[PDB]
Amino acid sequence: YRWEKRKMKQLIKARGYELKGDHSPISGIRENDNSWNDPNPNGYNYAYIRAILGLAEQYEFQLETPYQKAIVKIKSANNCISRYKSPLLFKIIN
RNA sequence: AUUAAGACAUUCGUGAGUGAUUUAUUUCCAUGAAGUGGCGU
Repeated sequence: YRWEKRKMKQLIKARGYELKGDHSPISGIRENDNSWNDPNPNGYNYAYIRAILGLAEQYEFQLETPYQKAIVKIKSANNCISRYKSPLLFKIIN
């Protein structure tokens, strides 16, 4: 799986919107795979990876063109999942 | 003219006197002002 952030950036670049960044979106794990296009045979497998560690409402992408930014809104695609508490609990004792 | 004639079962008289619709009863039980970060790789 590749996180939805990768395809969010790719879709926005597919339109006449250019995003701020010196490095291309990261693909895979290797040290330098900053690529904009999927490998070759077919597109990567994508999923909403960041949901399992806490559901958000908006994704802000902050276009390079100043004083304007792109907002991606997350909705449950049928009103079933409105929130999700993070499943990790941090504890501080002594 | 005949064991007959006359004669209101009537007068007076408060359904009234005493009496608390009162006693007992928790508008209470359950419920996180919470959830999430995003981009600048």
